[PDB]
Amino acid sequence: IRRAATILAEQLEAFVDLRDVRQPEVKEEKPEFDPILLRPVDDLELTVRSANC
DNA sequence: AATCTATCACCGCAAGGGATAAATATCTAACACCGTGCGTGTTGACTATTTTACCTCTGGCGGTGATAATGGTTGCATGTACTAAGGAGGTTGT
Repeated sequence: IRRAATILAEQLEAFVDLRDVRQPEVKEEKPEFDPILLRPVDDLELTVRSANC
């Protein structure tokens, strides 16, 4: 039975021990000079399976 | 807006669960080779791409028939409830 009653048993920690959970936003909107960043992987001199994935 | 005692309880702080990431081992996939066969190339003969010419399709549309035929079709607007208007004409009045 326990998993079949868990959305009623594990609904109790819900009211105490009161630390919680969440995710962010992290990027910027792109792009300008100097062209040190304005380059594809072509500029790196690296292998082919890397260049596929 | 500071103070705290005295709530109902979170912290006070022991235990232990899952997790994930390391190492291993398996999987697959990316590739480089090879071989196939197709769409790599010019040339050449074919036959029917197009044009024009000719001989002779399809379909443009104009034209109108005569033994005689010589009183026709057409069905349901609507049945109710109102009442405002015009139409009638005789006459007893203006």
